[PDB]
Amino acid sequence: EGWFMPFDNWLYQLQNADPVEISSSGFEIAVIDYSKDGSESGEYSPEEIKIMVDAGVVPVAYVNIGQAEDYRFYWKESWYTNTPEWLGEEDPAWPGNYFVKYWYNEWKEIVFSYLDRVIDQGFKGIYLDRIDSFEYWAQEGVISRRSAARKMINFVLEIAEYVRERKPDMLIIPQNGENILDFDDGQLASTVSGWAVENLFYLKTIPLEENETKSRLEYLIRLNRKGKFILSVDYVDDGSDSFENISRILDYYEKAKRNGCIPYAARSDLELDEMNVIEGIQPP
Repeated sequence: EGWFMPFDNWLYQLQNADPVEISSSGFEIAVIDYSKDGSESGEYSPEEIKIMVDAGVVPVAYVNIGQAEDYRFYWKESWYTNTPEWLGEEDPAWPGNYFVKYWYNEWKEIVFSYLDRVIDQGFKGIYLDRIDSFEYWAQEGVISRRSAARKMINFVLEIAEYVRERKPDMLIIPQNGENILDFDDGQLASTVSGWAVENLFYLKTIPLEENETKSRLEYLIRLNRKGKFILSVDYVDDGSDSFENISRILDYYEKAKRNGCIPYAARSDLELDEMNVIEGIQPP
C-alpha cells in the first residue's frame, strides 16, 4: 500500500556521524544527533552541517522530547539533590535517560532551548523521540491515558509552532507512538512532515506477529495517503555475511517498500554507531 515515498533511502546514525562520509554516501536524508558525542562541546557547527546540505543531503536532528538525557547541555547537577517534580525515574532500559512529565513548562522550555540550537546549526528537520512517554505515565497511573495523549499531542504542536516560526519548511518526524493519533483531532496528523517507526516487521532478528505489524500500519497508511512520508528502521542486520542475515534484510526491504515505508536496515546491537552500508542493497 506504498506510494508517497519522496526519498529513495534514509540514514539513522546517532553516534560517530561524519558529515563528509554522509555527504558522499548517496543517502538522501540523514537523522543524526546534534552533537558528535551528545554533549555541548561536541555540537556540530553550522559549517559541518552545511557540508551535507551542500551535497543535497537533508540533515535532521534527533531530539528526545519524552526523557531527560544526563549528558546533555541542559542537565543540572542540582537535579540529583533538589529533584524537579517533573524529573522522574531512570529508564531501566536506557541508563542516563529519565522519564519526564513533558507537560510541565520547565521541560518544554528546555526542549525549546534545544530546538533553538538545532535551528541555528542549520538542520532541516527534527526527529522527535519518546512520543510513547504518554504510555509510560499512563501505565504508572500518574495521569489518565487521555490526559497524557492530549498533553503529548499539544506539545508536539507547540514544537511545530516554535520551529516553523523560524524555519517554515522545517520537517517534523515523530518516532513511534503513532497510536497517539487515536486522540488527535487531526491537527497533529496534518502538522507532521512524516513519521518514523522502529521494530515494524522485525524486533531485532525476530519477525513479528502479522497482526501486530498490521495495527501499526493502519496508522502509517492513513498518514501516507495524506502526503506524509514514513521512515522505517528495523534492527535486522546482525553484521554477518550469512545467508539467513542477507535474506532477512531483503525480506525487510520488500515488506517495507510494499507498504509505503522507506527502509533502513540497522545493526541488531542497537548502537546506531556507523553508517551501515550493505553492498548491493543500502543505499540501493
